[PDB]
Amino acid sequence: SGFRKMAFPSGKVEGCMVQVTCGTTTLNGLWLDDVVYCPRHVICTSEDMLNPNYEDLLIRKSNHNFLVQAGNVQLRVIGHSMQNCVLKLKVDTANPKTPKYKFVRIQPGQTFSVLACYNGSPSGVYQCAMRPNFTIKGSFLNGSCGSVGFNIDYDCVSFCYMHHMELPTGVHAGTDLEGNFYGPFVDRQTAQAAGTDTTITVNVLAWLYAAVINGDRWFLNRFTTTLNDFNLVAMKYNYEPLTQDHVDILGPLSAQTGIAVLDMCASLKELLQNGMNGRTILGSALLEDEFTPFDVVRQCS
Amino acid sequence: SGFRKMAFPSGKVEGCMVQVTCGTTTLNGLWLDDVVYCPRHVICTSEDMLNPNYEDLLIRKSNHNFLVQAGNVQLRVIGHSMQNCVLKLKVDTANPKTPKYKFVRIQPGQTFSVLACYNGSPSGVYQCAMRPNFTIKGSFLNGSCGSVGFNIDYDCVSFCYMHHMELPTGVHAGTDLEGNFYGPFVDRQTAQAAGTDTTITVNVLAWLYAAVINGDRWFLNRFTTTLNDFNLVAMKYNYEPLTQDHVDILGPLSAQTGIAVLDMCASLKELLQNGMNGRTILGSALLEDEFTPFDVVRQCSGVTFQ
Ligand SMILES: CC(=O)CCn1nc(Br)c(Br)n1
Ligand SMILES: [Cl-]
Ligand code: NA
Repeated sequence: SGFRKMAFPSGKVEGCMVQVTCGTTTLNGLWLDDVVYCPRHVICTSEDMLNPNYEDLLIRKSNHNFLVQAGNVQLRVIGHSMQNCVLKLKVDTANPKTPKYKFVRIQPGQTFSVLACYNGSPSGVYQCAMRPNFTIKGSFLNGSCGSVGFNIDYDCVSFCYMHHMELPTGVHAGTDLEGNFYGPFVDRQTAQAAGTDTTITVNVLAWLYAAVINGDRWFLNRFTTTLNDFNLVAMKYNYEPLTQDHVDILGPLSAQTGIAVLDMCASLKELLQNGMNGRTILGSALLEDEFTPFDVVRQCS
Repeated sequence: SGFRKMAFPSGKVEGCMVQVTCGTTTLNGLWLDDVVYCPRHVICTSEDMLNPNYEDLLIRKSNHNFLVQAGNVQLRVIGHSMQNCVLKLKVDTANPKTPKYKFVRIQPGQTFSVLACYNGSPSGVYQCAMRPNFTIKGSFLNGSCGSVGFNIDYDCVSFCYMHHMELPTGVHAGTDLEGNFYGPFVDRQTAQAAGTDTTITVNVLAWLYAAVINGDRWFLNRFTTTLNDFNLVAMKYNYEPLTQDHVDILGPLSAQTGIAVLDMCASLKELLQNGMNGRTILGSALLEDEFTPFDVVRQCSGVTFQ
């Protein structure tokens, strides 16, 4: 029993973190096989921030302009290329600690673990979710660029996020490991702003199912709802639309608990209307939206 | 910017987790140098657990009754003995992945990372506090016994917790790595209950400082207070007493933010007496008490553990 925001064990990623230095700029790189991946803005100078021409900046660099340090050891860079917003440095050593891995681009609502790193050394691990507005609510200080987000399903590490920047509201933006940004953001210091964020409805419902599995029923009610009436209500609270995909995804949790998905939607509608009236659900006084249906089944059962 | 509940990187501990089987019971062990540590209740049938005589039960086991697997390699157990509530299995090979480590016993209010494991395989990591009532609010399913809690200082892993049991309220009880229980619990299937818990005041204050550092300031006010006045309020709200050592420990955060501790206590007093009035602090509608002052400084300073 219990229910915690749980990260994946970080060891397989720890063995891949390196330091990348270019000029006066140092950030983190991810070393897999004989390639080190890092944000391409490592090659920017203080004059390049607003409108960098990365192709022009990169053609001026030699392999030996990139200093890559793995623990106490310099790696030799023997080649470089840019893919979208990530730099791929070929090095003359395959990482002996390379796990089974893949690169996966995730959708809003998906969760993943973040290994926060500074100067190529891991600092901490925490759990995040891709918000509907394509930002993440992380904990990142200067020097954290190049820290990565990942899942570990069955000893295979799926890398899904690399950290590039902090937006003025204090939330964070980055790319997949093919260097494509999540959301409308760009690696320039021109004014950009996240969209208004919304609550991840399918995740709140999953977490309510978690509460029932762990023995709490106080928030249920005798009512049901149509899917369309639910969405009409929930969007007035800045909740994401719930789709038939989401209803299908919640099938397993509905079968385990005996509570139909649209009945749980009626409970959520009432909670939005009433608040919690001094009670808690799984130890929270707010509705939690950073647990996916998959997360709940893996942690509970 | 940002503030998250954050665990230490778990890699150094993952390389120490093994699977320990005795009879029909499989659980987790911690493999350090040439010894595997695990809960002594691994040797009990469900009959035994009602009223175990552990010395008696262990007499009948040979080394070969202890099946230990490190990944896909079996380890050869060559000796066995108990220390308090932990079983120590001497094996024929030192763990080549043994980190620099120490066994430490933590105080209530202190935090640590838990590496939750099943069948010797790490499955998740999360951050816990030792509660005033000596339980932890963990997340554990059957098979998680022997999972461990730890902190990292430099390159040194300080092991402080080994999981033994779940209490009826769904919270968790365990030992230090020398087998001494945290709290008034015994490793036996008998009636046991968590005592009434209290809130860790110094940690709430730490978290309010974290909030201010992150720009969440609506709860600040013009007032200050005294230790004696505040502690009367804390007692009334089932908060732990604030001592002078607590105030000293928060000294750095007081100097950095410009909010004296008793200045911040006046904020906390008003929050206790009046609630949050529909507002949140660092995204929470509850007052969070599982970040220590050290946690807040570290996360707001980027300390690392390569
Ligand atoms: C010093 C910083 O703020 C980080 C460097 N950086 N360059 C770009 Br272009 C971006 Br986005 N971030
Ligand atoms: Cl996805
Ligand atoms: Na004040």
